[PDB]
Formats: sequence, structure tokens, C-alpha cells
Amino acid sequence: SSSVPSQKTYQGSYGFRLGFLHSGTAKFGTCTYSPALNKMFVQLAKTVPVQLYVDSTPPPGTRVRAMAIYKQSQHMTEVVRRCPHHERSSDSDGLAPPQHLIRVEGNLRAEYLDDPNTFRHSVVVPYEPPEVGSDYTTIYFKFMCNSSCMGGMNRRPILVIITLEDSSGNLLGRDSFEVRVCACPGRDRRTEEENLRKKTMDGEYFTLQIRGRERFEQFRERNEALELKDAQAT
Amino acid sequence: SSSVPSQKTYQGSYGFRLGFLHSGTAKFGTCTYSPALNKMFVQLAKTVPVQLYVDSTPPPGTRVRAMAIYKQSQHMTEVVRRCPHHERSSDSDGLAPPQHLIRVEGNLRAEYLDDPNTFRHSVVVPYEPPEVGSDYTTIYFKFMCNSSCMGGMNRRPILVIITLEDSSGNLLGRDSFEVRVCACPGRDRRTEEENLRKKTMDGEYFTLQIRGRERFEQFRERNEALELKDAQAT
Amino acid sequence: SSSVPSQKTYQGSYGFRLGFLHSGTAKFGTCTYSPALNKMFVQLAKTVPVQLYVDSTPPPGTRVRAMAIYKQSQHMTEVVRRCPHHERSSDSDGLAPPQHLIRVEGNLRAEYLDDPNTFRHSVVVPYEPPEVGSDYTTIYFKFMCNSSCMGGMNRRPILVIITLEDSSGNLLGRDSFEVRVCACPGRDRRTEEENLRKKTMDGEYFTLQIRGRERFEQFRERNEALELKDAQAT
Amino acid sequence: SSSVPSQKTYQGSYGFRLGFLHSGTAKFGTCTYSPALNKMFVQLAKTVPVQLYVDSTPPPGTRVRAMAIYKQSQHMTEVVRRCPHHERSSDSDGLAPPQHLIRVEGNLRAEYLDDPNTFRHSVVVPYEPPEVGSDYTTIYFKFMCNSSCMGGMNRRPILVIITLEDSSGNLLGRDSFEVRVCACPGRDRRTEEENLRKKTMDGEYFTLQIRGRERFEQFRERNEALELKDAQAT
DNA sequence: TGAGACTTGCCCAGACTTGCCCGTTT
DNA sequence: ACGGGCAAGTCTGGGCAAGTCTCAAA
Ligand SMILES: [Zn+2]
Ligand SMILES: [Zn+2]
Ligand SMILES: [Zn+2]
Ligand SMILES: [Zn+2]
Repeated sequence: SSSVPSQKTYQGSYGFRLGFLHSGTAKFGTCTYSPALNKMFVQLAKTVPVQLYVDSTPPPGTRVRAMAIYKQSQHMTEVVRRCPHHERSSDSDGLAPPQHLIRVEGNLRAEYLDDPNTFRHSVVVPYEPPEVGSDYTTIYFKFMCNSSCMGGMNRRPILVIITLEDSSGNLLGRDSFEVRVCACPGRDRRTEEENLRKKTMDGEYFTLQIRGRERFEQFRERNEALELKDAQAT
Repeated sequence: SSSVPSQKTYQGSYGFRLGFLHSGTAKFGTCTYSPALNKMFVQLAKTVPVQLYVDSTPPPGTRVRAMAIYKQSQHMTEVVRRCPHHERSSDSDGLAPPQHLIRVEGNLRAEYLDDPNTFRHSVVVPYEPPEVGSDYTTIYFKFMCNSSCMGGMNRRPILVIITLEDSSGNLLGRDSFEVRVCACPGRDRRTEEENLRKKTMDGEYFTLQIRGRERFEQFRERNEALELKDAQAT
Repeated sequence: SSSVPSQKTYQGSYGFRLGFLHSGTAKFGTCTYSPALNKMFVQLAKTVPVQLYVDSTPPPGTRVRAMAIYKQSQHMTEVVRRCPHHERSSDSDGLAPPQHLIRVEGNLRAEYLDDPNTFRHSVVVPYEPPEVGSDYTTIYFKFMCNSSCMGGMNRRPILVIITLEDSSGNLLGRDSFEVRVCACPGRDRRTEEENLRKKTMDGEYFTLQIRGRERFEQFRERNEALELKDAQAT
Repeated sequence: SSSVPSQKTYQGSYGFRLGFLHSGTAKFGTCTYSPALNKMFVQLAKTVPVQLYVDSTPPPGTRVRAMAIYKQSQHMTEVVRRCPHHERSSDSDGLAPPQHLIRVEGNLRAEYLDDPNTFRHSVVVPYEPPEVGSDYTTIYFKFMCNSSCMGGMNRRPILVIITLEDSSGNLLGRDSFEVRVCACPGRDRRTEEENLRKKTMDGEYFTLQIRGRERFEQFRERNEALELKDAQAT
């Protein structure tokens, strides 16, 4: 039990936001991103490239923090950590504590915090400008546990919160995306995108006894507008 | 020995009311809320989130009171406790009295009051201002005792009054909503919303073709919301 | 967790065994017995007459003990007691401890034991000869909890072990019968006897490949034996 | 490779051997034994009864010890213990070390040993004679892990060894059986006997028709049991 | 190295269970 | 005093979930 950190998108004064467009080779050979679900599908310990976008350059000392929380409300108050099994392993490069789920790769300037009040785990790195020629900064993450790990996430969906903060920790920007660490990213992505499709492309009409004339016309109208936009695979 | 607290629709000075995240009606769905009923169906021990909305932020310290008492008048003056089976059953938290129905997990500034004289269990938390970007406040409850339990609510309906206090605990806000804790929120929600519509179905009601199952739930999530106003001022 | 007491029928040197043939009025107005299931169906706290049969008269000091254990193997090691709710009640005539499920009625010579090693509950009464004219002794029992009581038996089927022991406690005879304490004995009995019928009204066939002439002979003969018993009662 | 406990069946001077109960191939059947494979299919932490048969009463102070080892030769030298997850969890039982895989229910005289040399785990209990009227004594075990727990048995098959030792620890008897702790005993069993049933099937087989699914499976059991004795006895 | 073909843990909707009220029966 | 019609809790097995094995084709 611990207070739940906000997950509301907030572009802030710098128009902070994330992107997931990276070469499908040597970087995406494992993981795949679903725009429709805003969910990343990656294997255990495999690198996940995330792009940081910002309109103007942040003040000196700005950092980028990554944190994980459970998506479902009945679990939002439970800290996200590694399972007993994976926790005890040499997989730790020394820098990252064995109990942290999220790891930053390719950056020795990373810093892992184990909040003394919320007991929440997070990893932080100094904000760095985009490479000349590009308009985004790249950050490489690694997830050290399967979403299914018993004792750990235990088949519970998680959400990664990326926050842009000043030297003092004050919020400057915040974005997020769902994550499922599994053994078959490609497969699982199809299944989920397929289930999403059905929930959308459903052909079972229904009825409702609306009241009044105006309110009646509201739905009746806003409905003919949507029932028209259905023309997508036409 | 004492009396029962009121529950008049008291918005307040700013604009204090409660909101509930729309839940998809199922069978064993952990939790769901009925708009046209103002009733919250939910299994026990399963965290339930309740939204806090308000215009201008009240004066610092102004806490938010949450209490629950039997719906019907016949037992309205009876203390709401748990069954002897659940009494023994200890909880992860000791900061919350065992014979307590309502709870507030993920918080530390929450007070699980226990009024001896009036004999009315309750709980209060310091109204937290909406996070930078966040448009409202959230609080998590965990009703620790079913309604059908023998030796407790014993099938007897309940209710939960969320009132806004102040430095001492006077008046500044008021809200309410029925709370039936069971093992089938979805199943029970149909049998009730349906049995409701089986009452006075005549008048201005015209048929309206609605495609899509989910989209069908959407059109009702609003038609009923507006239909509430047709009762709000009754 | 406690060692499981034997439940194997043992007529012993006295041909000890039970019978359940009692007037359907003032004695069976509540409970009913199923020969096909060897299961008694009785309401909470209602008297249940059981007949003790014996070929020759037992030595001086013989007693009759009644004990309850769970029928299903996964529960056999758990002591059978009353639920928290019913446990706390004036229903106790003083003689019988509030935690005992089984009670002997109409006999102030009864004695309730709460085993110091197995923690098992039981009630004992001195063996008494049959009434002149009859060839059986009657004993009246009372069950203080529904089979469904949560915290108690919790919908788990139980089995009552009646043992005939000498003054020292040594086993002389043992018999048993299943018991379901419910609110509608008649109803429940029909349902269960009806389900039993279907299971035996099964008329699907299967072929078996037996290896070895003498084996087939033995297997065949056995199957015929059952084939006949199928005609014996149709 | 330094020390592996024998698994050679040895009836000994007292004709020691085990027996089990007849279970149905349910879906989530708590426990079920397969005479065809001499393997027990049981759910995590659910009671498993094992019948102890003896031709003659063993000397005073005789004990029974259960120990688990891996069945596959390449793992025989690896101690069988609980996995990191389940290990870090104190169950209602406090007599058994948290790392031991096998536990004994309802017996406060059980003693758990951690061998100082072999480092193997084992639980021991006093041998008790059969209760008057019975032909065997019975022990109730519990397996605190799934055959598939990662960091534990890791989908590796285990063999449970029951030895009958004298007051000095000398061998008096030994029998054994395979164990699979899983979520669906019935299912997993039906599958194994299946693949087994489609193997070695040559010779002259007499055919016999049986009516009713229950009857058939009883016959099929006994027959599959004899086909096991035939095999190993050349 | 990409995905069928397993292996193996769990969800979950349609029963099924079961205490209780109620009007009618003997 | 026995069924019928509810109120709720829980069981059940088909289906889905999700890691691992393996074999042929880049
Ligand atoms: Zn893990
Ligand atoms: Zn309760
Ligand atoms: Zn009870
Ligand atoms: Zn385990």
C-alpha cells in the first residue's frame, strides 16, 4: 500500500511527449509498438527505445524519470517490483538494484531511487538534447520481469510513467504508455489488436426508447453521423 | 442512543460532487456503478475508486468526511460492523479497525474515526488538491464485508454519505450513493436496472436503432445521465 | 490439522450397526433419511432419532460416542466445529459446550469431550439396553449448524461416526452415516436422489481390451455380476 | 554429484507398501491417483492421503519418512526445495521450515530434518498401527509448490520416497510414487494416461463391453494396474 | 529465427446451490 | 408444511492465456 502517482498526460511549458518510431532491426527485432493500444510489447531484458519530444529546450538540470504502476484500479496502490526468483540474480550490472523492474541502458549517469515514503521504485537520468539533425532524444529501457511472473507483476498489466522534472523534482511534463513484457510480442500483439477490432467492428444492433423531441434528435443525429463514419474498410 | 445523520443534496460553496469511472457491465466484474441508480455494486476487499470534483479549491486543511449507514429506516440506528467470521480475519493494516466496513488504502493521512457516543464508524481524509494537470481528486475505498453476510448488514441495504467538512468538521459539502457489496456486481446491476425500467415505461419513448454493443452502452450512459436530471429536480 | 479418526464399518463381537426407521410424525416432521445415499437430511437444532442394533448385550460400562468429520479428503484433517456466529448463543443448555456441533438430546448422562491431543469434539453416553418389546436402542441427536454455515462447516459435507466403546475407550464397534443440515430436507433429498438416478440411468457403452484369457474370464464374470444387479431393481 | 538417496522398492520383513484412494478424472479435482502410471496428480497445498500397509507390526519406535527427489537422472543430485516466491511466505503451519516442499498435516509429532551432509529435506512421523477394524494406517501430506514453479522444481518431475525406519534410523521398508503438483490434476492425468494408452499394444486382446462411464473407468483402472505388474516382472 | 504445436496456469458465464418468504393444503 | 418463486453465493469446464520446445527455412 502506497499513494498512487499521477498518470495524467501533461505536455507542460515544453510540449513534452513521447514517440515510438524506431528501426525494426537491431532495435525492434524483439519489441513491437501498438498505436491503437498505446502499448509496447517486449521480451524480458530486451532493449526498448523511447523517443522524447520537446518544443523548446529545458533549463539546466532537468531530468527524465521512469516509473511503473499497475493499470487496474484494484492494484494501483501496490508497488511494482521484481518477483523473488528474478530478484536474486547476477543480472544486476551493479548500478541497478536487483529489486527494480525498470532499467535504463546505455547510460552510466542513471540513478535508481527507492522512495523513503511511497516505497516506489524509479530510475532517473539527466535530460540531454536531441542529436544534431533529429528533433527527438532517445532513451533505452530494459524490463527485468515478465508481466506474468508470479510473486512479481503476476499477470497484472502495468503502465510506465515518464516525467520531465527540474533539478528539484518539480513536475515539468508527463506522458505514459502501457507495457506487456512477454515471450512472444508479435503473437500477443496480434491477438490483442484482433480482440480490439471485434469490439469495434461489431454488427449486432440494439434499441433504446429515448424521451422528448430534442434529446431524441440528439442521439438520432449524432448516431447517423457515426453510423456513417463506419465506412472505413469500404 | 443517538441519532442518524442527514443527507440533503448539499453541493456547497464551490461545487462538490462525486464521479465514478464507467465500468463495463459483466458477471463477476470486480466493480461497477449505475448512473440511473446512483448505486455502486462491488465485491468485498476489492478497492473501489471514487472521484472528487470541485470548482475553486477550498481552504487548506478542509478534510473530506466519508460515512455509511443502513439504508432502510427499520435498522437505520444500528452500527455497521462485520460478521464474527470476518472479525477474527485480520487485515494487512492495523491502522484500520477490524470491525470497520469502509476503508481508505494507499493513504497515510486518513483517519478511521470511531465515535463512541453516537456509535457511528467513519473515515476522513485531507482534501488533496488536483495534481498539476489532474482535473480532480481520487480516493480508494475497500468495503470489508459483504451485504449478504450473516451477523452484519444481513441482506439489509446500505448507503454512503460523503460530506465535506473543515477545520473542526462542520459542513462544506455533501454527497451520497447506495453501496451493495456482493459477489456479482454485474449480474445484480442488471436485475436492478432492469427491474427499475419495469416501472412506468410509458410516455415519450421512441425506438432508436443503435449499432455496436459497446456503442450501445455508450448511448445509454448518457441518455440515463440526462434522464437523471428528470429526477434530480423531483 | 489433526489426525483423522477411522470411519471403517466394524460390527465387532456384538454385531453393532445402525438403523433409521422412525415415525414420520413428531420425530420425522423435519428430518428424512435416504437409504440410497445413507444420508440424513435434517434442519438446524431439530431432533434426529438413530437406532442402535446389537446381537448380544455389551459388558457393563460400555458407551456410545458420536463424532463428526469432513467427508471430502481435502478436509479430513480439519476439526468439525460451529461457526463464530452460532457459537456465541444461549442455545447451550449449559451441559453442551457452545463450540460442539453434535448434541445428545433427552439424556442428562451425556458427556462432551474436547480431546487434548486431536482437538476433536465428541459426545458420549452410557450404553443402555433396548426397551422391552423392541430389539433396538434409540438415541436422539441435534445438529447446531447448517452444513452451509460460513466460518463453520462452510458447505462441506460431513460424516457422523458412531462408535461403541468399553469403559476404557477401546473400540468394540463402529458404524456411520452422512449428514446434511439444511433448511429444506425434503427438497434437497429429492434433488440429490434425482441426480443419483441420472448417474445410474446412464446407458452409454464402452469397450475394454483385456489381455489374457483367465483375466478376461475374471473381468467378464464380474461385469455379468453387475449386469444382473441391473435387472434386480429397475 | 555426491549423494543420491535410493529409490529401490523394498517390502522388507514386514511387507511394507503403499495404497491410495480412487479418484475421478475431474477438471480441477483437488487430488487423483493413476494406478496406470503410479503417479499422483494433486493441487498446490491440498491434502494427499497415502495408505500404509504392513504384513506384521514393526518394532517400537518405528518411524515413517517422506523425501522428494527429481526423477530425471540429470537432476537427481539436485535437492528438491520450495521456490523463492513460495519460500518467502509463512503459512498457518509453523512447525515446518518455510523451505520444505513436503509437509504432514494433523500430526504435532512430525519432525522436519535438514540433513547436515546431504542437505536433503525430509519430514518424519511415528508409525502408528492400524485402528481396530482397519487393514492400513494413513498419512496426510501436502506439497507446497507446483511442479512448474520457476526457481523451484521448474517443470521437473519428482519422485516421493516413503521409507520405514527403526528407532535407530535403519531401513525396514521402502516404497515410492511419482508426483505432479498442478492446477488441473484431472486434465493433466487424462492426458498422460492418454498418450500412454496409445503406445505398446500388441498381442491377443479379448474385448468386453461395459455400460456406464463410471463402471468403465473402474474396470479400465484395475486392468491398467495389472498391465503395470505384467510389464515390470519379467 | 519465426510460428505451429505443446504445456500449463486462470478467467468467467451459465448453471447450480440454498436460505427464506408466501400463499395454499391438510 | 409443502412446493414455487426469489436472493445471493459459488461451482464448473470450456476457452483463453502465456512460456517453452522444436524444426525447417532465411
Ligand atoms: Zn520475474
Ligand atoms: Zn462478513
Ligand atoms: Zn452456524
Ligand atoms: Zn512455488
